[PDB]
Amino acid sequence: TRDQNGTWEMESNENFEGYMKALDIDFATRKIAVRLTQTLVIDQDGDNFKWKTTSTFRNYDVDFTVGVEFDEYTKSLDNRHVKALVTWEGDVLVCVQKGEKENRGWKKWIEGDKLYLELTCGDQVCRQVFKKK
Amino acid sequence: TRDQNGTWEMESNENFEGYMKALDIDFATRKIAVRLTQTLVIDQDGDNFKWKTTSTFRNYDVDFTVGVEFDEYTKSLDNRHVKALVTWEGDVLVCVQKGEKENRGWKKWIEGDKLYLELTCGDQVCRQVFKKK
Repeated sequence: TRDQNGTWEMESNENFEGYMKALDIDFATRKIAVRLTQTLVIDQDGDNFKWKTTSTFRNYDVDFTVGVEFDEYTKSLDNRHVKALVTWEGDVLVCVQKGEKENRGWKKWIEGDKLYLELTCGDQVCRQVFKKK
Repeated sequence: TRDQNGTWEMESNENFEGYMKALDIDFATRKIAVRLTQTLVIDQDGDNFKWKTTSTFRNYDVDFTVGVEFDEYTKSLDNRHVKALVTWEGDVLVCVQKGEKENRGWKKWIEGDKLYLELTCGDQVCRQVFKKK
């Protein structure tokens, strides 16, 4: 069949590394790229193709219980070992990440259909907002 | 509410760059990371949290018609300008990507519920397989 319509989920990817090196794609970005899974969404009508690609990366699972300190290795970020404590302040879930970096942590809470997350390291603050699907 | 169960899709991400630099995450990987969208899937039962994170990147749309050569800029790969021609060989969709790199192209076809894709540059071959969702 010539019909390639649909949603296609990558299951295998062999020698992506050598193909990328042959294209002179720099080392640091090859290192990340070979970790990705791709999903392809093909819209085919006759000899007209349109298709969208999305590269995805599954980060680490983190599970914990509020009030019980745990060890965390922040792979896929800076890869340091921190001692994380998670508590409630009212509605606000607060985590202190004891380790080399001072003032390292985050705060998480709901307002409406929005989830707010502020991540802090040193003097630096990163603010993220998510919508509920 | 303390109930943070659900699927949450990132809509905003501010000063991710400075937070990452404060964590001494190297330049090349910050450059990619600030392009990602995150989806969080939270499973909360009482004071027990489990959550999965997935970082995604939307690649470029490519649309073309078989038999009509077109210009392609391969952003999010090597960012070169190629002249791409797409033809059918039997069931097999064949693309030749005329440009600086010799023997640059790919071949795409269906066998079963699998989509096969081979990408070639120079002497190097990359083979990918997708399953139909």
